[PDB]
Amino acid sequence: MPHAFKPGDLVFAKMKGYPHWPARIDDIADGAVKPPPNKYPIFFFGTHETAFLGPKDLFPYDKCKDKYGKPNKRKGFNEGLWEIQNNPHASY
Repeated sequence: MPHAFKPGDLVFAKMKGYPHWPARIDDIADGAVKPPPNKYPIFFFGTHETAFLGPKDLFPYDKCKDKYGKPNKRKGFNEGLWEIQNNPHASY
């Protein structure tokens, strides 16, 4: 049975106007800005940007990669596909 999301979990994250995007739950470094309540820091592969999202916009990467893990014309998406598959926990 599923657990709550935790840092390091791999997802597709959905933002308005963007396709479901390869991303990870980030950790929060000591002394760094914390997310709002019930939000997670979402690191988007490829663009390397961070947004604060709730679980309603987070889809498990392994379950959904057949549906969402296809190349996309949007800037950074295909680099992001490489990152989530080949080095998803690296320092970016």
